Amino acid sequence: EKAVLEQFGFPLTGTEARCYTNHALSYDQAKRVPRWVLEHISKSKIMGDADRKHCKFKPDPNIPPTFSAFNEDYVGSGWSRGAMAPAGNNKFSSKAMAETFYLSNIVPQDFDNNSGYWNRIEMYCRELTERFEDVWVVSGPLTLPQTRGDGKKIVSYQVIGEDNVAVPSHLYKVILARRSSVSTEPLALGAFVVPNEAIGFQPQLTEFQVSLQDLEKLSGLVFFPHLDRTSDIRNICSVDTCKLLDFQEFTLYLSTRKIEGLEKIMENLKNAEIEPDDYFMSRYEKKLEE
Amino acid sequence: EKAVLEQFGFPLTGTEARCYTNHALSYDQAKRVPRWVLEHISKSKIMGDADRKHCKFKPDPNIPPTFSAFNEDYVGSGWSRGAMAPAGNNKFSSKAMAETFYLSNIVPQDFDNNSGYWNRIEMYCRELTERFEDVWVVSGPLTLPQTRGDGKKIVSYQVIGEDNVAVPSHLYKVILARRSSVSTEPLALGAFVVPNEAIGFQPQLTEFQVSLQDLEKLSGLVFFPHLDRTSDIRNICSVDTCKLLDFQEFTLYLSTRKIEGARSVLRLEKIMENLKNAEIEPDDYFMSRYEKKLEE
DNA sequence: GTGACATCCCG
DNA sequence: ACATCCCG
Ligand SMILES: [Mg+2]
Ligand SMILES: [Mg+2]
Repeated sequence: EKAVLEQFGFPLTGTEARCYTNHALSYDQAKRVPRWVLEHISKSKIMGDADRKHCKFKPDPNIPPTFSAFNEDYVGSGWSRGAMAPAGNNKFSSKAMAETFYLSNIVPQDFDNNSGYWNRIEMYCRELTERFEDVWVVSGPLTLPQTRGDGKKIVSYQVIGEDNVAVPSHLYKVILARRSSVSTEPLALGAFVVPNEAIGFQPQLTEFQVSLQDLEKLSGLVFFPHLDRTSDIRNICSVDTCKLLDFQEFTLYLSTRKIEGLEKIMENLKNAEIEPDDYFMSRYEKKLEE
Repeated sequence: EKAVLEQFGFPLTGTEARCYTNHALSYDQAKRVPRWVLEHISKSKIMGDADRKHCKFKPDPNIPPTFSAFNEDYVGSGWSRGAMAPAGNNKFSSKAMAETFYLSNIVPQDFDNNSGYWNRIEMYCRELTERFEDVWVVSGPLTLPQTRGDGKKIVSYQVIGEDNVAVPSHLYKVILARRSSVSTEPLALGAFVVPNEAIGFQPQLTEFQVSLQDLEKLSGLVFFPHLDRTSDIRNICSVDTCKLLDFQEFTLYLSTRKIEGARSVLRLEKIMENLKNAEIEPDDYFMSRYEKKLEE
């Protein structure tokens, strides 16, 4: 019965997973963006001598150029290029970091968001490695509806470039953290949904928190399926802080990262009512005397 | 490496092929609709004892109810439950028809478009069976962008129901036909995208025709991968008519049908009043079903 | 909640 | 566009 139906094959969705040195993903050929991107983080992965300024954005060679995004779509569009698996999670491997610049990892993102609030969540994930031995993170874009005047719910999103790359309304991140491979403690988990726009330091990460069941219904995905849900799972914002770097800390940490790449860093640093920490002063003198 | 990544598995998109008796589809768990639906038509298949009335729409059992559409999402939505694998194409099997009524084969479709223009395409699909041995149809939904005045391109589609089933702006349909298992005539292929609006009889099917490559880029799909593009493939609107039923033929057909259904003299007496009020010439075939029903 | 089975309407 | 420079 089916040999006749399947004579000329079935339409190909391009849905199959694609693993890389340190991240996997499913690609949406219609939207020219990922559907989901999964990564693993540890204290050792965020340490290394891999440099982001050395990488470059470019289409995933493993993606058929037909349904591939291109830098020509992003540049000048008013939207930035936001990796769903940060380069900063692949300090250990310059290769893994390079694969996170394949445009199959990137979506159109608000500049202030990509560098601001969203960035600070990526930071909060790498922080979880100081308290957890293993941290799994799934990220992806979303195009959610908006009820308006007539009460009709309308999904409305922009598409940029000659290839009409979908610009998402919100971004999501599902953080799964395990204390250790030998601990009896339950797993920490929390879903979050951020709007693709500038967000200040006033809103807390907990405000953008959603339930996993809801994020699955909206994204149409089932996250971490092997994970037993009747088993004991805990809220990551209850076990942990769900605390992002406030303006002071956040501005302090950036300066810590800039000195490695001089006299202007300190000048703008103090102007913003910041007291250079000893951890920053130490790194300052070392780089100052080099 | 992967061992560490996959430790709890990857997220499930639910896009794996789902084969049924006489059709296959890839479901969209987010949009609550199929991405593509692949059916096969033949002379024998459009002929059988299968009757629509016996069937009803219902959520597809194979789909997780979390990502399933429901009749409650459609009823009162202002939209109809339009099937992508038609029931009229599965009249030979009592089960293959019933499976088309799974909401995984359905999209929210304009009432007029579904029983009007879209219908004539599905009729013309079943009409290709006369001129062709085998026919392969791949129909599905679309949410195409629209350019504003300032230059932004925007995808703006509607969502309905508690479960938020997406309402496509357009529907597409790829036709692929073979003359006979015996013959050798190169295959006939055509691709068409139809707005989800009410369409008159004024437009003809060649107007809504787009390239397969174009349809593939817009949909994000590659249709019939095995089919060699280098091979001799024929524009089905050159080897065949690509002719739908005009108003007269179409109005004649429905009138012919509504007779047996009608259960009074007024209705039957009005059916013909519509043809002569619409300037249609009743044919002898209809004069029989009319005069026979008149006796009764 | 849906299988079957009646009833009715429209394009 | 491509090299050199600057944003959050
Ligand atoms: Mg980024
Ligand atoms: Mg229909």
